[PDB]
Amino acid sequence: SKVTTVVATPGQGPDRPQEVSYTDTKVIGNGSFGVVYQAKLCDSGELVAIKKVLQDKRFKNRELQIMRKLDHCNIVRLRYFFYSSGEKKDEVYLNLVLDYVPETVYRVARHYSRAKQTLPVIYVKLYMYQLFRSLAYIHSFGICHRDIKPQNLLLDPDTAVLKLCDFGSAKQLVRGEPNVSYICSRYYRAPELIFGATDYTSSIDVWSAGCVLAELLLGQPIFPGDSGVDQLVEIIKVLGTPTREQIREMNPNYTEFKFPQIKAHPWTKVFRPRTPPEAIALCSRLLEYTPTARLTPLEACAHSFFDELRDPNVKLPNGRDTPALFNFTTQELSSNPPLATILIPPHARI
Amino acid sequence: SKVTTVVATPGQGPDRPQEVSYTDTKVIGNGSFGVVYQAKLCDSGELVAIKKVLQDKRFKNRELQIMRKLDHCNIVRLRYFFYSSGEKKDEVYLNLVLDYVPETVYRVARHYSRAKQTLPVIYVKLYMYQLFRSLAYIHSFGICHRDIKPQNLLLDPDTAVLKLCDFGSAKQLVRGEPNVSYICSRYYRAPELIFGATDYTSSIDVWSAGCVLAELLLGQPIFPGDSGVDQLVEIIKVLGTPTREQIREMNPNYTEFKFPQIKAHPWTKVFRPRTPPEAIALCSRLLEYTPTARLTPLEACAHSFFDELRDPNVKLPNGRDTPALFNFTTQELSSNPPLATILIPPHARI
Ligand SMILES: COCCCNC(=O)c1nc(-c2ccc(S(=O)(=O)N3CCN(C)CC3)cc2)cnc1N
Ligand SMILES: COCCCNC(=O)c1nc(-c2ccc(S(=O)(=O)N3CCN(C)CC3)cc2)cnc1N
Repeated sequence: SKVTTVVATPGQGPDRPQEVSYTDTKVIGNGSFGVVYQAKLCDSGELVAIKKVLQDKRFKNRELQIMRKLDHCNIVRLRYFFYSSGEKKDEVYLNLVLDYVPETVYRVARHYSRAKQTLPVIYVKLYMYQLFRSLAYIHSFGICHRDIKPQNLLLDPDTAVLKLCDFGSAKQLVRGEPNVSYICSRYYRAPELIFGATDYTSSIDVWSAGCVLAELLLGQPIFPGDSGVDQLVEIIKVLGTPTREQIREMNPNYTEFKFPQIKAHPWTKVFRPRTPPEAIALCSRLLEYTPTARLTPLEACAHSFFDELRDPNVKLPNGRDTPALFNFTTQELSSNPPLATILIPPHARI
Repeated sequence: SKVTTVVATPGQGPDRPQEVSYTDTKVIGNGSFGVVYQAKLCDSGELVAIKKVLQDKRFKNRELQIMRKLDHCNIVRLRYFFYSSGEKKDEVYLNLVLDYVPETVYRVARHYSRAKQTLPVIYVKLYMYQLFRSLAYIHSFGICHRDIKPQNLLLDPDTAVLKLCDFGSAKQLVRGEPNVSYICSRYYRAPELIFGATDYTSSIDVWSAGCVLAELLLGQPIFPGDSGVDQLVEIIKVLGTPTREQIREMNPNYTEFKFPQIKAHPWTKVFRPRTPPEAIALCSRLLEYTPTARLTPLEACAHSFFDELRDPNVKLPNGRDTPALFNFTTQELSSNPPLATILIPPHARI
């Protein structure tokens, strides 16, 4: 087959380029970003994904700058990066060589939906916990993903490992600095975003994660609608009408606009009867109008819902051991170091 | 089988309630604020749609107040309205008895898309002209639809009559007064809305109409995306990067955030080679960054693209005559009375 050799800089460590050779190049994605390819490294045989984006000469790429700073088991690793000329002549392309993760939460949730089944609760705990770990990590550097949704949550079906991807919308949120409100995908957008707030915090990712949890429990999105107004009606139907105080906490320019007075629906009636109460309690605490009232990713990791993961006897349906879940760093725990008493169970240290 | 008799007030004219009897009640829609039913009038056999929404004593219904003021051949008519109940007591329901129009532009566009075909250009002219006439009409009263999309454009396949529906998002836009930016459905939202502008005009409906025209020509939406950012990238890919002046016209709180410098793409390369040049020129003039640079609905009606409709020999593929197209009122022409020289062809008014 066709072998491509490049002089690629490693993602982490010293800026010491290396000759990287790859083959079996197939397109696996095409979006607003650019093209995502799958390729096989000639040396190891290891599979990788290559994200190709057109680079302006104007400034450095924000996604690369973010990717270069990250190293977490629940985040797709930037292995290398290199420049090329691909489709258009006289223009540069930045190529991000990333870890290849075979499946998405989106496709898996879709399989179960189609078969009129729900994803077993063990997987809901494994996938959600791992998402909150990745969130605790990026948030500790002040970085907000801004596009949390099932399509951006990659899975290894054999190892039950989840890895966060797509750092195209990611930004370091600095207090007092304004940010675009038009980020985030329909169904997963926090009410502050729907209200066009430019002063939002990293708690927008928490709302999105909460929407993902409720969807895995229901078998469909919790807040659907093709307009902000329809989405808001669906939110109000569950959470009840937001107070004048709750509106101020999201966007204070929408306080004088009247809303339909709907009663605060009991969260227990939202989900099927078999739904564990700790799962319902977790949604309740993540899907809050007041951005500050939402659990943090690290607090979410420590929630009762994830206790089965901390059991020393927990195993995968395939018999294998659970992936890494307790290897927390000082950085990862920085928001609340005492939480490590809950997070790291006695059997963990080895 | 079941016959329902009500004392309904007629939509237009004197407040003279009448006994209205209807049967064969089936649900035809379930949306944001309630249910849409189809029913047969016992005393004509004529089909109607009944929109059932929960009413608050706090305020009069905005949709009802808008509906009562309207009478146009290209707008679904409010025949009657009455009050009743449907849920667990104390709750009052407003019922809007409307004209029943059998098909939607959405379903029809979908048929052609599935058959790998495009809707014949004669229908693109007939449907788009009629939409602009309905827009010229509502806009003449200062009323903005705010949710223009294929699902809200009803059709009679035999008569080629298009009728605008859904006045749930409709509002009278008063200059200086702020309005919610979270109205309008994904794909059809004007860039000012994506940028969270609360100072938008009725030209948002023109952008939406332009998106509908381009979609009927392409066989798919012109600006897709699940996020505002993705939609904006698709807009920039066609229109080129908006200038700081153009950004100011939309939302002057986003003039500081820098955009990807993409060249102004030629509109001719957007559509298939067969596409009429006047259709391309029309999209170009409707899909403009600067809200004031967009054609008005009445100016759009008078565009070269619609000339075939003004031909005295024009007929339907089924042999029938074209529906009413030239019966303009003083109200309808009020924005620019001289346009009637183009709009009313010599053969009309002989
Ligand atoms: C997925 O979202 C794209 C955003 C950036 N992509 C990634 O970070 C990334 N994506 C993938 C990835 C791309 C496509 C899929 S998929 O749609 O499930 N898919 C299964 C395998 N097929 C052969 C191709 C089709 C599954 C994973 C793999 N490694 C990555 N490193
Ligand atoms: C659909 O628009 C939503 C806004 C409220 N609806 C209306 O005002 C309204 N809708 C309809 C209408 C509703 C649904 C359809 S449909 O989905 O194409 N449909 C075709 C006939 N089927 C038997 C049922 C299914 C076709 C027309 C008719 N008259 C109306 N007056």
